[PDB]
Amino acid sequence: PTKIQIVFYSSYGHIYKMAEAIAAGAREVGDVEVTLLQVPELMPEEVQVKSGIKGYRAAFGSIPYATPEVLAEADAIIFGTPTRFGNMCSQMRNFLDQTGGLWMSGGLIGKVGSVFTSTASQHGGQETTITSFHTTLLHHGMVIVGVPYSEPGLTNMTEISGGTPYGASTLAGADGSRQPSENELQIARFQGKHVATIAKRLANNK
Amino acid sequence: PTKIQIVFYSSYGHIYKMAEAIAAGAREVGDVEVTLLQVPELMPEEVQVKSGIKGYRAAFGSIPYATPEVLAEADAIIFGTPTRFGNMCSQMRNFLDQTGGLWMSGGLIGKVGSVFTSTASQHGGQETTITSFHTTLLHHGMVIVGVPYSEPGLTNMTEISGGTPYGASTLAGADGSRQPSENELQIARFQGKHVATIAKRLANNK
Amino acid sequence: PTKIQIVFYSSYGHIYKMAEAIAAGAREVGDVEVTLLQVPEGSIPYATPEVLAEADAIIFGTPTRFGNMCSQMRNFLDQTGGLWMSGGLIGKVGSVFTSTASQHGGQETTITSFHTTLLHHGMVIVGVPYSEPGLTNMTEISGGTPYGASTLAGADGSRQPSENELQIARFQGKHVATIAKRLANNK
Amino acid sequence: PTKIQIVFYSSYGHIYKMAEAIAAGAREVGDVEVTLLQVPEGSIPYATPEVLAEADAIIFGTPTRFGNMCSQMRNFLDQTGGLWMSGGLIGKVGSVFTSTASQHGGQETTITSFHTTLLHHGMVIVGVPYSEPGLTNMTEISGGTPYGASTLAGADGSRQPSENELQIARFQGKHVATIAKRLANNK
Repeated sequence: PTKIQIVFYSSYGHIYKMAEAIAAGAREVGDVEVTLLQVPELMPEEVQVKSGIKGYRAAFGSIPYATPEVLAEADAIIFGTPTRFGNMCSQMRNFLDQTGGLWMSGGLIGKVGSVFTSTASQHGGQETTITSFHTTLLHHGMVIVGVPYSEPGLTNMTEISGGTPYGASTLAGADGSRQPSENELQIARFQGKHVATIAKRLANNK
Repeated sequence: PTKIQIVFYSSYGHIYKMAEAIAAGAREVGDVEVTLLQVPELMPEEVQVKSGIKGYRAAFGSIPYATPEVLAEADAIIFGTPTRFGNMCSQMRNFLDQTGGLWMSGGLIGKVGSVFTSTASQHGGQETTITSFHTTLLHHGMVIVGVPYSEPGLTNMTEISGGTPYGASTLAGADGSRQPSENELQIARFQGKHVATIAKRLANNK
Repeated sequence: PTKIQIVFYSSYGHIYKMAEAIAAGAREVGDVEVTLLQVPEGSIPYATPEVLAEADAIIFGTPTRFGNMCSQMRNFLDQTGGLWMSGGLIGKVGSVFTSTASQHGGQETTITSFHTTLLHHGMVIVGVPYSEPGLTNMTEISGGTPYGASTLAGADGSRQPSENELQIARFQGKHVATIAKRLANNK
Repeated sequence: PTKIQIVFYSSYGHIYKMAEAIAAGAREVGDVEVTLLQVPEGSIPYATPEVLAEADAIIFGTPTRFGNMCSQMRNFLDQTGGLWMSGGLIGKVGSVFTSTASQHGGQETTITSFHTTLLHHGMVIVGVPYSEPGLTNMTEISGGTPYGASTLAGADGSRQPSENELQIARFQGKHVATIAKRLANNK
C-alpha cells in the first residue's frame, strides 16, 4: 500500500486540525496508509506553561513523534508548519537540520513532498513559508506537489480564506483565535487526496 | 527635492488605481516630486480590441511612458505589476530586460526599490510576485523597502484584502471585476509615504 | 511511450546546448519521445500553448534576466491562460534549467521563481537530486543546482558549457523522463 | 556614529571568517561602531533579541541548511516577537551572508528566504551591488552573490574562504555601513 506521512509542528492546534483534514483527504484514495507524526518541541517547559501552549499541544499529545529516519519509510511526506516571519518554524527547521544522514543516503529521492501552513495575517507568509520549504525538499531530491486550481476553493472570493496553489493554508488571526474554516479544510482534504493520488501512481511503479 | 517614480503596467486599471494611491501617500512627505510612468504594451492591437483592454488602458492613456534610462533620474522607484502565475507580467519583464546599459553603468545602485501587485485570487502570487520582483531589483543594487507592520491594514482580519509586508497589493477577482478596496488603497498610500520617507533620508545625504 | 517536450529560449546557444544534453539524457531511458521547441522572439519548431497539452513532461530552458526567466519565456507563458483554466497541465511533470553570466547571479532564483508558475499550472516539480555527483563538484567552476541544471556563460557569453554542466543536464533529462514515464504508465 | 551589529552562527569557522571580513569592511567607513554577536546553540558575546534594538544595521550570517537559515538562527529570530510587535527593527538596515557545501545548493535561496523575515520586521534590505568586481569573477570557484556575500565550505568543510570571497564580504560591510550611516545621520 502507498504510505503517506503527515509531519507537522503545532503550537495552538491550527496546524493539527489541518493535518487531520489532509489525512482524511488522503484516505479517500484507497490502498493507502496514512500516518500523522509530530515534531519535537523546543520551547522551555516554563515558557510552555506560561504561554498556555503546553495546554494546547496536549490536545494532540498522543500523536507519535516523527524522527528523521522514519521519513525514509514513506512514499509521500506532507509537512505542516505555522509561519515564523515567512519561514518554517524553528521546531521544524531543527528537525529537518537533522536529516543529514537521510540526505547522503538519498533516502527521500523521488519521494513526493508537499507542504501546508498557517499564519496570523492574510499575506504574511501564506506563500513564502511554503516556497522556502520547497527549497529544502528539493535539496532532498523530492518531487514537489502543490494544490492545483481544479480545487474551486483556491479562487474563493467571498470569504477570507487560506489555501494557495503552493499548498493548503489557514489563518489564525493576530491572537491565534480564529479556527480553520470549512473552505480551508476542504482545500487541505483535496491536497491530501491529490498528493496521495500522485504518490500512489509513482509507488505502484517502482 | 526627492524624486519618486512610480512605474507600472496595467491591463484593467487595478494597478493604475493602486499607483495613484501610492503617489498620494508619497506626496505627503514634502520636498518630493512624484511621477507616474507606464510601461509599453506588448499585446497585439487586435487581441487588445477584442479583449476590451484597449478600452481599459485608455482610462490612463495620458500617463507618459517609462523608459529604461529615465529610471536613473529617480531617488526611489516603486514598480507596479499584475501577477502572471506568480511572476511579474511579460510587459514589465521586457521593460526590465531592457535595462542592461543601466545595469553596467550602475545607474540604480543605492536607489530605493519597492513593489506592488494585483492578483485574481487571495493567495495566487500575492507574495511570490513581489519577492521574485525583489530579485531583479537586487541585481540592480537597489535597497529594498516593503510595508512595515506599523501599518494596521496588514493585520486586517475582517475583510478580504490584499497588502503584504513585502509590498501593497489588491485583489481583482477571477474576471477582474473587483475594484481595490479602501483598506488596500490605504496600505498603498502608506507604502508611498514610507518609501518616500526612506528615499528622502538617503537622498538628502548624497 | 512517454512524451517529453523541451521548451526553451536561447541567445548565445548555451541554453540550446544544455537542451541537447537534457534530450540525450531523456532519450537514454527507452520508449521516450523527446521534442525540442523554441519560444518566439532556428530549424527548431516554435512552441505554442496548445501543443504543451500533448506532453507528459515539459522541461523549460531560459537564460536569466536579473534572476527571473527572460521576457520571451514570460510572454509565452502569459499566453497559457486557456491551458490554465482548462486544467491542461495539471499533474504533468515540470522541470527547469538556466544559464547566467555570473556564478551566483540568479543560478538558483531564476529556477525557483519559474517553479512558482509551474505550480500555478498544477504541475509536479522535479529538480536534480544530489545522487548526481556533479552537483558537489568543488574542483572546477560549474553550474548545476539541486533545483535544476544550469550553465555559466561569462560576462561576454564566451564561456562554453563544461562537461560537468552537460552531464548534470543529461542526468536531469534522464531523471525527469524516468519520473514522467512511471506516471505515464500508471494513468 | 552608526551602530552595526553582525549577528551570526558558525560551525566550522567559515561564517566567522566572513563576519571578520564584513566587520573590517564596515570599520573602513569612519565613525562606525561594529559589534559581533553569536547566536546560541566563543569569546564573542551571545546575541539577544533586545540588544538588536540598539543597532542602526544588522548583518546576519548563517551557514545554509538545505537552502534555509540554520535552526539556531531560526530559533533566535523566533524569539523576536516582542521586537516585532513594538516595531523595534522598522527602518533599520538588514543584510545577510551565508556559506554552503556546494556551488549552487542554497547560495542564493538561503539569503532570499532570510530576506522574507527581515521584511516582516520592516527592515530595509541591502545586498551586494555589481560595482563590486568579485561578483563577476569567472576564473576561480567563488561565492558572493548580488543578494549578499557567501563562501564555499566544501563537502567536508575543509575549503578555506578565498580572497575573492572575503573581499566581496568586505565590500558588503562597507556598503551596508555607508547606507546605514546616511540613514542614521538623517533621522
